[PDB]
Amino acid sequence: NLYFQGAMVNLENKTYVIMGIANKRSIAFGVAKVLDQLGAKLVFTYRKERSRKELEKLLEQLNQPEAHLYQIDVQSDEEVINGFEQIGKDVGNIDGVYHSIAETSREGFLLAQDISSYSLTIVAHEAKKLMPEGGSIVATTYNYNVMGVAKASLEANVKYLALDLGPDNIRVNAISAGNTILKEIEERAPLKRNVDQVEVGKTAAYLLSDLSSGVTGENIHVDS
Amino acid sequence: LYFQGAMVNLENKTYVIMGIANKRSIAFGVAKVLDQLGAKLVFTYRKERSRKELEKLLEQLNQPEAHLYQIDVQSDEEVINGFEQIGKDVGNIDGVYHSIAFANMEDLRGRFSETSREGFLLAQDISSYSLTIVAHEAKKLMPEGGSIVATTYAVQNYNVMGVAKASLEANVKYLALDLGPDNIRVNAISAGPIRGFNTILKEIEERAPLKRNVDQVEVGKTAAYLLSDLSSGVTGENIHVD
Amino acid sequence: QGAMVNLENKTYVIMGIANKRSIAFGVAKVLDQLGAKLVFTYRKERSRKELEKLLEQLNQPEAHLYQIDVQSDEEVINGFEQIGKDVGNIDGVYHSIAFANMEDFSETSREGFLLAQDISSYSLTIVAHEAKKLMPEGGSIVATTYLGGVQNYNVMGVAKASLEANVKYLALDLGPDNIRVNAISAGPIRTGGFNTILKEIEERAPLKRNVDQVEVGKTAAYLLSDLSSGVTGENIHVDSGFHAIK
Amino acid sequence: PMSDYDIPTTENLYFQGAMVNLENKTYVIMGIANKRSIAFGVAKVLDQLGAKLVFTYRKERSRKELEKLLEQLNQPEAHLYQIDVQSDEEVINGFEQIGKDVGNIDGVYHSIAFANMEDLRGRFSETSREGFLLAQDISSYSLTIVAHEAKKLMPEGGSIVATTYLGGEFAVQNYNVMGVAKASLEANVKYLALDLGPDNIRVNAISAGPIRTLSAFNTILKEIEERAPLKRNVDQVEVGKTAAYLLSDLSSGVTGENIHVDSG
Repeated sequence: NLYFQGAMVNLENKTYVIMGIANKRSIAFGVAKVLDQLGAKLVFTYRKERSRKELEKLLEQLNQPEAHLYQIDVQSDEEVINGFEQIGKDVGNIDGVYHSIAETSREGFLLAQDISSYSLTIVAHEAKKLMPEGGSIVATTYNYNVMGVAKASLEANVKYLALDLGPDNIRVNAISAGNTILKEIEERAPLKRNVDQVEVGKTAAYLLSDLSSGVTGENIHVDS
Repeated sequence: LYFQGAMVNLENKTYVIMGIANKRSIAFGVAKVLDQLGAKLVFTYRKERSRKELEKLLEQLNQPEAHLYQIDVQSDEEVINGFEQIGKDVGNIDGVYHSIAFANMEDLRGRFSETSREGFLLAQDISSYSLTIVAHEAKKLMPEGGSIVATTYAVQNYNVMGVAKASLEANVKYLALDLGPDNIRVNAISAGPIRGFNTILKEIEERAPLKRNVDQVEVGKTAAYLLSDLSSGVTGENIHVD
Repeated sequence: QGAMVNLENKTYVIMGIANKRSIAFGVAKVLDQLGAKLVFTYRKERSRKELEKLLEQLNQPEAHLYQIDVQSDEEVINGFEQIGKDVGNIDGVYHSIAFANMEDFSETSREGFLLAQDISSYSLTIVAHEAKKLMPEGGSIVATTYLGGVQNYNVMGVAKASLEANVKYLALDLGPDNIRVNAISAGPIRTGGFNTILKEIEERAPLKRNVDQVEVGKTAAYLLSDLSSGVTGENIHVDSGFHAIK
Repeated sequence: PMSDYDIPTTENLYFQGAMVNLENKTYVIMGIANKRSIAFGVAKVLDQLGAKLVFTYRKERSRKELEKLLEQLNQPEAHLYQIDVQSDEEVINGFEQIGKDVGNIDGVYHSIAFANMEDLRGRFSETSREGFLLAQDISSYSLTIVAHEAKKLMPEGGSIVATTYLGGEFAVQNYNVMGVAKASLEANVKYLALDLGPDNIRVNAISAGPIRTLSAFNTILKEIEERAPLKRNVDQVEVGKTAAYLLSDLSSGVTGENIHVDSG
């Protein structure tokens, strides 16, 4: 009865925005390579206009007919609003967004909440508009530590964004990537980052596709 | 590691699927999904009734050779020998989808009181310990490693099954721990919620009331992700679908 | 290991009184009756006068009032320094923000998001850094959140998650200094369709009712006192068990 | 900008309020074996706060011990019942007799036992069905049977506390199965809280000991070897103090909770 083998994931006629690639070693770059091989149409954002020349180079290792590169510093509203606006005109609606997340002072603390947590709120608020039929949003992470408070804040934000956007048929999820010193020592190996990239890419493919339908508000831990 | 996508399916993989009792069984959504992805499937069952329903359900699948094994998970003998025999017939496997038919838990429940010792231990036996002994015997068939997936699925006063479930979820995380050095991932799937006139109008349209929705295919898809190499860096996790 | 357990000869700074219905006022009555010396903070002159009327129902032989806006690094540092000079070392701080002050800038706005982070979570951090200085022999810091019930985006829900994480990291940080940090999650307090969910939580919660300010005060007394000397980094739900129905 | 003025005191309180007072309360205390028992610390504490105390024991050696420890408490009346929780009839009869002797109680304190067995010596995936289910029966079901009988003595409501002490008994290769029995207990606490809430019976747990957590690893061996001095001594009193909070009106509105009592 069945004459052909089915594919678990296939992203042809799907468009995704991939944010926060800096270099060949970025976790998002491995997500790109994976989504590219699944035949997705990819759009890329970058913070500093001083690194557009690098993304262009990276995009060569990719099978992408036309290159869509946008400068968006997400700390700036106008760049996130305008940025996503352009995307809407250039490539139409999208299917999802991959977002790569980057006693102490008040400013130190609120800045980490801005950079590591609210960034997901504003991305989601603007990208919402290019997802009239539903879509999927993935966020990835890789005296006391405000970094730990910032991450806890984001995890919570994934949860509430999920309930919030659930009615719009928009799923929001997160990936957590990464004598316990032995493990930090390992993570230092080129081979190891390489392995991290493909594994997060594979897991993001699951979350960004219909393969993970019915899955929202979740935080999947990707390790080794 | 080299992804090489496009070729992303379960051709050449073999899984043991437990917990099918009929067309509506959630484990049947899993079976259909894996079947369409190219996997070879081995099925377990406790009751004859369930074996005949399986023989019928295989009609709608694309398994050349049918593989049905009677295993009552409450019997060590039947788990050990069942799995031994699976290895003889089919060789090494890639994973197990662990589940208990919804029928088993409702009949062997109206027997004991929610509060009874016997009731409590029986829920713990079938719902949690079954996974431990299943993993221990299936492990013998996954020498290069593999993937095990356990699913999670009427209260009067005391919800004894709620406790069996929590027990199972912890069982999963500790198996994940114990089995990592053997390259065997262990994960769970649960029903998801967290992890006025228009409602009435919605009901009027369905010609029916709206209740607990768990979609068999949505479970099969997540199961396939968890049983596949897609999820290579994922263990001791609990994924909520709904 | 002695007979009496009460708050005699203990001194606590209480934050978060706006009016007679503030959870913090419930805490104050409880602590007062147990014998503690209370120092009160406020920001607005409104809440300064209000505290003056409310102190007249307690048994403080003295009103200790300090103006401390938690949004100001200067006021927190100087305020706690004055307290130190006026009253000496303290045994703890009750930290909360009055529900009244939460007076509804856009839910999804960057400012909105960060103001909640600033008010609900960071205020604990700086309060703890300055109060630490008055607790050289250790002490107890309690942080309370209130389910203040909601268009689409639960921005305060994020802020709460932040506070809770903050409690735990402070408890880890301040532990060697012998200073305990804990949180209280107060259920809804009856204090018309907005809050017809006091009826939902009620009938659904295990204890089949709502809690009140005084019940929160009882748990705060426990956390501030030596009865909980081995307890830090916790989060106690004073909510008729509603938390458990998940 | 501050204020520091006098308020008249003529209408103030004349006495010292007590945070916890247990004078008209009766508690059943389970789990005392010797002077080092966590439950003996709870006893000391509840006694010093005026509670009427009843004690259950399993072994005879513990009965002798209880008679010796009672002379350190201020209980005009001794009341000792043999109750083995592994037995339905013993739990049912025991609380029956307690009811006949002292009438209604205000709560129960239950030390959670963890049985040592053969399965503790091996890997978790090798755990026998019997070993697994024994851990479940002892460490988790125990709380169900006790709540079931004790609630018969709490018509107007009460408070139930279960305590797990993570000490040397956990320094085994197969702490995993104890982990699973513990996880089962935490959930039992919550589902009992749900079940008994409508009866105004609160159910809570305390976790204590030199081991921080069993979550998912012989870091556990080091936590044991590196115990603080007098670790069980401080825990005895600090658990007792927390138990007093949970067993009394001081913790009203609080149910389904697990409070971690760790002085580190």
